[PDB]
Amino acid sequence: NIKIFSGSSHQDLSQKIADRLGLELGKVVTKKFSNQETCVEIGESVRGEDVYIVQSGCGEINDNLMELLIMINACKIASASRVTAVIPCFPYARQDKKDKSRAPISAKLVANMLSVAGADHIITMDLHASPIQGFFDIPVDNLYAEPAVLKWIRENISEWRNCTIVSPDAGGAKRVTSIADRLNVDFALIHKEDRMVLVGDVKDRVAILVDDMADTCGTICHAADKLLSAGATRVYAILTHGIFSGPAISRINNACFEAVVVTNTIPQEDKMKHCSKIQVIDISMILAEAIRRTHNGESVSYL
Amino acid sequence: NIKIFSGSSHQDLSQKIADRLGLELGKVVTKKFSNQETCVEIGESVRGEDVYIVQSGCGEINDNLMELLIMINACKIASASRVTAVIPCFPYARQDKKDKSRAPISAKLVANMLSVAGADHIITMDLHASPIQGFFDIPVDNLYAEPAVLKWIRENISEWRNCTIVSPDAGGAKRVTSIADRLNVDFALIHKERRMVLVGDVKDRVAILVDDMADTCGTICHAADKLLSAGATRVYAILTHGIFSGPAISRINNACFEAVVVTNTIPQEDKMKHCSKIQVIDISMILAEAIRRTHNGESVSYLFSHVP
Amino acid sequence: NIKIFSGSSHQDLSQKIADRLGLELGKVVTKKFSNQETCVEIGESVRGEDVYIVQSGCGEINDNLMELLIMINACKIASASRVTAVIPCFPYARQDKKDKSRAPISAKLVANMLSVAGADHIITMDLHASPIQGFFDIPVDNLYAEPAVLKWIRENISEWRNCTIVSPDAGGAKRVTSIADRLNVDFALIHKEDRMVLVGDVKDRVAILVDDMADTCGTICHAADKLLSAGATRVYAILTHGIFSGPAISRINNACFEAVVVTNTIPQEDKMKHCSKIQVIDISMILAEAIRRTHNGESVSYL
Amino acid sequence: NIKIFSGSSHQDLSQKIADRLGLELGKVVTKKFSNQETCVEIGESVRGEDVYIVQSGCGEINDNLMELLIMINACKIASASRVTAVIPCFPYARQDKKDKSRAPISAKLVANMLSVAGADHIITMDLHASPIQGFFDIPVDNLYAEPAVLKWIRENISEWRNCTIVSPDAGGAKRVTSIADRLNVDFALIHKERRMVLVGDVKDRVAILVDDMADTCGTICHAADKLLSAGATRVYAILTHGIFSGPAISRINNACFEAVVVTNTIPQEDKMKHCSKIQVIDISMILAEAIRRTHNGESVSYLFSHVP
Amino acid sequence: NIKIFSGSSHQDLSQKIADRLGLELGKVVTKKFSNQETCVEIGESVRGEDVYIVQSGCGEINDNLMELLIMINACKIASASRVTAVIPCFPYARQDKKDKSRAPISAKLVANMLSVAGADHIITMDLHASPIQGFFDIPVDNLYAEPAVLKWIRENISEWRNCTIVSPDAGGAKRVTSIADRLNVDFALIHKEDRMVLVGDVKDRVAILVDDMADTCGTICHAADKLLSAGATRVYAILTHGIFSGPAISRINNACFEAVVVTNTIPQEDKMKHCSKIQVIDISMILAEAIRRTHNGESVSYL
Amino acid sequence: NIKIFSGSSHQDLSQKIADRLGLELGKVVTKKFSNQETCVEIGESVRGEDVYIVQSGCGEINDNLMELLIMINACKIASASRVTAVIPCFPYARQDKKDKSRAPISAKLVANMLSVAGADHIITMDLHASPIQGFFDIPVDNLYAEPAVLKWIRENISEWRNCTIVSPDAGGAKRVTSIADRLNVDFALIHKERRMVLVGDVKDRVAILVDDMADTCGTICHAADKLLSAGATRVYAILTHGIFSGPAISRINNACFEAVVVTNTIPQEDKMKHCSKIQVIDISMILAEAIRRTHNGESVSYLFSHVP
Repeated sequence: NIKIFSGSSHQDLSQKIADRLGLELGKVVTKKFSNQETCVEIGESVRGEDVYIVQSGCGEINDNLMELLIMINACKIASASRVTAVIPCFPYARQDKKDKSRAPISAKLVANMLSVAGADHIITMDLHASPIQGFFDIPVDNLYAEPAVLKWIRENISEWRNCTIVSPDAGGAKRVTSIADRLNVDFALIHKEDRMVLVGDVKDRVAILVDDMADTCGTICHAADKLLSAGATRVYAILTHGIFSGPAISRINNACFEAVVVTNTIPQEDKMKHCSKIQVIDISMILAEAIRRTHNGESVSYL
Repeated sequence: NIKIFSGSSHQDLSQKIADRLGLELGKVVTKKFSNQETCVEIGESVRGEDVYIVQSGCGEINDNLMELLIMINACKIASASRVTAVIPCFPYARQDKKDKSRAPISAKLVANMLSVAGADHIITMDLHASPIQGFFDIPVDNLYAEPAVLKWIRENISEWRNCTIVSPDAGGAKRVTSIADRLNVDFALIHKERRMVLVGDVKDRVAILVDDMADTCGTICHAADKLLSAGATRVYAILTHGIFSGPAISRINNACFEAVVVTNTIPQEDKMKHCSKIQVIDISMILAEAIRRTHNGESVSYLFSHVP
Repeated sequence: NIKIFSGSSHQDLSQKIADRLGLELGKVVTKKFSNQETCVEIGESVRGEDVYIVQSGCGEINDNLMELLIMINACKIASASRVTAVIPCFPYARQDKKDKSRAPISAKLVANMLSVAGADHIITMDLHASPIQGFFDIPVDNLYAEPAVLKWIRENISEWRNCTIVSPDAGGAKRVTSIADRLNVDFALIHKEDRMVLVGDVKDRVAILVDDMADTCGTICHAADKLLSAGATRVYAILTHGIFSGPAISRINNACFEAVVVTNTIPQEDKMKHCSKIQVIDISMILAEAIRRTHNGESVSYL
Repeated sequence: NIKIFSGSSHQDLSQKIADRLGLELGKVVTKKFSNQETCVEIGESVRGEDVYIVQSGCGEINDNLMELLIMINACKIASASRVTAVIPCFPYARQDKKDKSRAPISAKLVANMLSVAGADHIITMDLHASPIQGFFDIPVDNLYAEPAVLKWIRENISEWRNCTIVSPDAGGAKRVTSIADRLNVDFALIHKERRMVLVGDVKDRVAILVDDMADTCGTICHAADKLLSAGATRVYAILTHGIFSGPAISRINNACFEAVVVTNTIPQEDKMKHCSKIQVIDISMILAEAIRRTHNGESVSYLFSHVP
Repeated sequence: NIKIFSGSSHQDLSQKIADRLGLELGKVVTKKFSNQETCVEIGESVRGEDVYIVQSGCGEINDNLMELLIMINACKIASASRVTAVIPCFPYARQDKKDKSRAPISAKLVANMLSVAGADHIITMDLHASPIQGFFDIPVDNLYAEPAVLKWIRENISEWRNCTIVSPDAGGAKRVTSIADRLNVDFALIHKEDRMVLVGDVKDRVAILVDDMADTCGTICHAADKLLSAGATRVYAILTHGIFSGPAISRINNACFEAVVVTNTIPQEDKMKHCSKIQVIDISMILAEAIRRTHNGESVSYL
Repeated sequence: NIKIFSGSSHQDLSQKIADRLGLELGKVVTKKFSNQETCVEIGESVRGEDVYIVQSGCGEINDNLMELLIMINACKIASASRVTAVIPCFPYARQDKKDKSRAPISAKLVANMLSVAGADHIITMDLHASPIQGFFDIPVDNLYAEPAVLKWIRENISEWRNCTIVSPDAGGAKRVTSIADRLNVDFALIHKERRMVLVGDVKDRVAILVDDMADTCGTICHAADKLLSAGATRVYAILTHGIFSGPAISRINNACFEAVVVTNTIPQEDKMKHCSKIQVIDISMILAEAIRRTHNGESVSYLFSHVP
């Protein structure tokens, strides 16, 4: 009854999920015309089946979006019983408000686009902001990296019991306080004035920069510099969604971090090779467990 | 062309907005069925008219929301050209994410209800979480009370050049930082773990608590003690939406605030008889300016930093 | 597979339904913030389940509506397989037309609101007017009190075989003729001119005022006075939905009725104590039987 | 700005309405594919124009409805500003509730079909059941023929001050009572059990049967006998929509009516050649006034008691 | 679980389908009021059932459309689990574009109408043009007469291996080339200038006019005349959907055709009697097989 | 009232259209997040304005489509009166039917995406398959490049009175026949079986290949050889949309075309540096005329046979 397809050139998260549920990825012919046009063909019957599509991540976010949507549509009009988008890293997630601008709410657009394409259900992990669940009318099961992040800090940072979790921006206070509370450590927060400012006890104690995602690393790199000026013993970088394009990769190595943790929502294989301090948290079991429980009607709230 | 209406019998902000535009409020025949059903009649044509309905700060949120929905419908099926719901204090705004609970996202529900009732446009002020514009498909104008607040601090607080803007929770950091920056001053941040912890310098500085709303004032009072504990000279509380239900008035009067400042999105006339500390920023002109501009197609974003 | 929640402070109709199907009401935490805001939390997994919500009836119709809608939404975005609103007394049912006014069609609003909230199906009893089924695009199963009303008249009114069923208004002719036809008795009808008018043989015969609902009782009380002036032996009052607020309760006792029948669509417990002539028809078996048959795909048309 | 069109070839009411507004009917190229498919062409731009399409009383309801739907679509995808379907006699109106049967609510279906075809507005007259405005989300103007009827009774019936307004069924009580009250006279009510039973005094009074429509006239003729049986001096029948299909003309001519009065929502030109009793109230001005007002944004509710 | 209703006076295709699946057509009371108004009543419970409606074809296309839609709606609001429209001959299919006119896209209207009425799925055969699948948001399973047409040409036309398949219009090139390719024969095409023009080798070889549908036959009759002037040995006429109204019937007999093949998407029984050269391809097994496989979640792509 | 915007940085057709209407392009602040996310800002009010957004021929179709969608949304939630997406070359148009495959109908998907993003209207040119207007519910204006093509043939080809209009495939017959008829000349038809087969006379005639687009030019080059094989004097290729990706420029330069003619729906400035054969029909005036007319409510269908 259950069927899993991968949505890209990228099949390393998708294949990991299918193995854990004892399945083979669905047979799909995906091609790109010389004029950049995406061609997708479901090479099997998905009729009456419970279909799951895991998004790709070749670095290009529009191509990945379009193939995601094309696949959901291809499956819907082929009488799939239910289509879920399994999108650990929600595209355009930053654009969830106008921000004192004539700016799009692109997160709401993408939700409208996922809905109109045919999606009946969304599985995602650690949304930038949580109200993006409210952009959909369909059920959204948003998973948390929180348990997986906490487990790493406890098992890798030795001097954690008296460390400090730090937000790289103003709009990250909620997330770092929560991480701090569970570990009974202190928290701090950075705000770029541009001169950077720090608020919270960081002197002679392990500092861990936890954030949802870093693109150019420009913010998180200067965040490490500041923390070291403020006298933190050592510094870390936890980034659930690791986009890491352009100057980021090199910026991290010239940076002082003892370790830079990520989750394989975006494949670090080619970049782990160009940076040794990086470590990946496997989020496939969490995604596989959330697919089985969704298909069986079992509680995902435990996860 | 323009036509303003009010909800229930709490017609003060509506009248204030109506006054500033040189208009009368439109006639509504509205009593409640002893059954608790609301009956509305629109006592005049709205055919091809640019209608504005102002949500009433009476005090029963489900009654108010229902009446606002009923009036939006009445005008839409009476062939109004456009119905704009002017909702200074957006109901159920605090319920905008499931929050690792199995809860409804009530903000989205109210957004869907407003939409199907026939609403074409939204005018609102300082959404608890701004991302609520994303809960609609029709355009939303989210007005900032920030400018009006900054103007109040500059003239009512002498030590404003050296004060500290404080967030009572961790979800108000993006709000306190931007205010501190426009005044070019320090910011602080209180986080209640469940004890309050403060991060940022407030020693020998006036501290100004900034929030979107105050409801039982439990948090804002324990934050006043905390700030004065940490070396704050004096504590101000500034709220956009002042609900002050339950023990809040008892919370405010015994609290060590110099002053508690609220806009008149929720009426404060009675609450100032029982509480001297409460001062009111008049927002009616910002709302009036927003309606005028929406009608003439002129820039509403001009209000986002500039008090009319 | 089947799950039943109650929608209010009111759990006397809801618990009766759950007992009859051998169930416990679902665990739900409902709270009202000091600023009258409703907070609802489904304290269990409703995923893959066939969910039924029975509306509350603490006298307040907006609060009951909002919690009804909040619960349907809470269940829908928590991947409930199907949500039904079990609303014996359809809110705002009177407002099903403009009536030569710039008035809302609030019954259509409420239907739009129930739909947009997530409802897939509606169970209701004796709608004010029947076209309210046509306000929805989802299936509506409207049950009839008619069999339960007829059974009472036969088993309680001794001199029924030659009685007269009377409509308190002009727009009730259809309902009273039907009740009269099934019992092979005569019918009559009242119309307020305000001076009241009567049409139909009522002299020296049992009179039974049958209506869908009475709020202030103002109409139905003066209807009893008129019938007694026109010389009816004794007078009754059948009101499926008993709202009975404000002056109504006292108006009924100073009224001449031998009995005032209702159905427990709205709880009379506290008011039966303040009026002895009242009798309640239990509509729980009809609602419970209509839930089981809806869940099993069995015919409800028999009911 | 205004642009009126007609359906099929039954272009009399359309022309009458067009005449009263000083307009020509818009060019439509419309023949039927021998296959029974309808082909419509709009022989002119409607771009940014306020379009009105009048449903034709030709006589084949599914053909008429389809053509009305096709024309609404053509205008909408030709960038009309607004398309209003003017449907004097609303099709499938008698199917508005399931009725303890497993039947479709056809009224709602026609309402959904009109809506998705692209209709922005509805102008109609005396809906069999009024609650059909509730079957739409777009605004509906339900016109009353009542005023025109009352004016007809006052001048054509001398005994009107002492007559009795009769409902032929039990679903027409809310219609006969309101008419009786405006004339300040008695009302009666016939109920066919399945025999007719009459309640209310009609002795030595002119009796006036009032209905929304007449179709085979079975009911209205057995009601005429019944009334004269009960002591009625003479019987009139007044209908808003006069369909008169099947044996109705044979029913009318042998029936003891003094006169059978119908509006021209359904054409009566041929039916008066074969039946002398039939008199026509012209409704074209009420419809013309309704279109004019809808265009200028003036009060249409003025027509609800006042004949233009 | 499966239920089949016929949508008209016409029950010869519908009954053939039900027999092949071992079923009886659903009990339905359909009536037409003296004012041409359609009355339909589902004389049984369709609750929780997988419902299929096969359209009628009494020659009238609006009456058939309205009863089709009325039945889909009647079933949807009676809690049918799934409603499919089985419409071998898609109504208004010609009107799929404006054609340099202010013309309706009536095919899109009808799709909107089928959707809004309640349909969840469409089964159809050899659409005029294929993008009509794209007019729906629901799944559309469009079947092909191609295999059934090819089988007839091979088994009835003796000299086929060197014949020529001819399009009666310009917008039929795609269809005839495909038929020609599968049989390894040549193709030709006619275009009315009105003087007719021919392009493609037709001399002294069997000619077969293949088209989707002919109404007045005006085009296809003159197409036969031209082909005979151009010197084709014998001429045929393959028309999947045989509408054949007005002058068509007589035009075919005065025409020179050796045979005129059709499919019983539109009943030829009364007209086969008025023309002997006509032969019908039975499309009931294809429709019955497509219903069973849709209901069981099996592949229809094989068909 | 009118306001034109462009996509990405390919602002040539937008400027050309803007020039012909005596307007500047509206300010857009648009860089791409190194993450490949597009960020758009509308650097001016669009409140109550008739907005037009021109899809950019930059070359990355999913980026272009996304940016077009993002800009449509930005304008809609900034209370524009109307947003019209001007899409000369409609993306994913070749995917309009499943084609006995289990494929998406991408045309409909793009149509749904444009619709929910907030589009009120579509202006496009020569849809690969025209039936794409049927994929929308909002009005679509499908412009013909046909007139501009016919004008090009009449003046650039001397032998046009005796030429042959050729379809490179079998899906272009309804396009080549109508063109041949307006010039009153012969038509031909190439069908690649998978070898090309030609039907129709081309002996000692100039042959003109007519298509909706050219992409790798595989087909159009093998059709040129085929035509010259069959006795064609010389071969022209005329395309509305000239994409020329992959080996097309190598395909064109070695091919026996006299000339390859394209409209400027997709920019050709660079492609003419590398290929002399390529000539450009300017379509900007047809698009400018179409926008002007859409704004003033004047007939756009006038463009369907007549070059402005």
